[PDB]
Amino acid sequence: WMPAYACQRPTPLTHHNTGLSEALEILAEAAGFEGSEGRLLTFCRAASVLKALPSPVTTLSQLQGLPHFGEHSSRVVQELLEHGVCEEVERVRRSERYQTMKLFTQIFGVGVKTADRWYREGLRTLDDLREQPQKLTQQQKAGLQHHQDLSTPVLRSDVDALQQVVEEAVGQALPGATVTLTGGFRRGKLQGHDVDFLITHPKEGQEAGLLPRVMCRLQDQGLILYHQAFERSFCIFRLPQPGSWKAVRVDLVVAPVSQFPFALLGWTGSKLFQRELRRFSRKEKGLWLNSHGLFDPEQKTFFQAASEEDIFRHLGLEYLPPEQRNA
DNA sequence: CGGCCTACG
DNA sequence: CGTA
DNA sequence: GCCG
Ligand SMILES: [Ca+2]
Ligand SMILES: [Ca+2]
Ligand code: NA
Repeated sequence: WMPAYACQRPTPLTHHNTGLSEALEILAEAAGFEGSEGRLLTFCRAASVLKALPSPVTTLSQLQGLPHFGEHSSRVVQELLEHGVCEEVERVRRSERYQTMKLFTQIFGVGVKTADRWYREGLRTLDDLREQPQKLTQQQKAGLQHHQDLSTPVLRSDVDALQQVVEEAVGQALPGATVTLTGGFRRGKLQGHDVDFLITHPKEGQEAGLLPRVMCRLQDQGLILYHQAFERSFCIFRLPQPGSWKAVRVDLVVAPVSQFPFALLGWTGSKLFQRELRRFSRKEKGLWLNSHGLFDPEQKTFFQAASEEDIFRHLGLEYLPPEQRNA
């Protein structure tokens, strides 16, 4: 019954199997740290399947037939049901390698490959990295400098204040341009690690050159701690707070209005939902999906979409609102 | 056996 | 590589 | 790790 792709089923923000899904997601993260994206994907998919179930899993029987559950994922759930812990998960959680790779990869500018090299070189703490600034890109230096603030969850009050200052800079740069909140907050999350905004203009072509003008205006008002023709900017903002300020990660994306439904769909996520949707598009429908469009490679044409709904329909999928894309 | 999302900075 |  |  349960469809195999995450884009074929609603996944709400609040679900009934958090304990099991979190354990599988530890194994997925660990698989990524060891360089097996395939195992990561399977463990992520299996966790997502549990998020889409209508009720708590209490019996191994209830896993029968579910997609992406084989011997390994089923054994993990079995142990959790019988004993409340899975030895493999606990061994991973308590391992120095897992703990350090999680610490390093959570830095803005550091991924698995970089963290692994630092691990192999003996480094273990943020202080170790600060001790060796020559080994850091400018992006990594900013990530490390603002790490404490960037580890603090971004809340809705932060989003509203940020949207206001982004709208003001955007309006100064180009009358009639619009700002749309995307990412997890658009899916209904109450917190996030960053805020995502999608910027366009109703007249095709007027948005050319917009993002540099927006960034200059934000930087002139003292709002930019880090950034850097371009159409995406992964920034750190200096967000005013009562009597002070805190650093907040902000992503800005500019798209022409012809691409806006594709950009909105891509940037609203979740990350697993969108990878699954792009996989479905290519493997099941023979069409190539990205944040710019949906391409038929045999006719060499792009699908004209006015809404996210149009895209789902052209893929033969029942429409899912953003709050049901929490795969 | 091999595939596993995508492309910009 | 990083965004992730 | 799971699946086409
Ligand atoms: Ca986000
Ligand atoms: Ca983001
Ligand atoms: Na990172």
